Amino acid sequence: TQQPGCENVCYDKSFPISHVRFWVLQIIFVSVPTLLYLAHVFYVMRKEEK
Amino acid sequence: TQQPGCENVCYDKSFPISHVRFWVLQIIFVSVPTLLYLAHVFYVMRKEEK
Repeated sequence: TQQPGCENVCYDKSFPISHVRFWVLQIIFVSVPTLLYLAHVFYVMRKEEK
Repeated sequence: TQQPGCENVCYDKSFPISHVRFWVLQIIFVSVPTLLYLAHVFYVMRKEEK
């Protein structure tokens, strides 16, 4: 279209969220429980040590 | 504006009627009564002749 301002609004309507950023959000959310468990068991071991 | 289709619609809103065409309409409308009178008196003279 020759309408200025149509590209990105159509792009934005096409792509609410970019796939790479969405997958980054997915992997970071999946990784969080593992990091929580690792830190928690590490603190448990340190407290058990004393 | 970068909006395509804005020129002529703004031009059209600006110029409902072009001045040259409007004056042509004015002068032709003014001239019509004179031509009517000339033809009418000419026909009157021709009928009077016979």
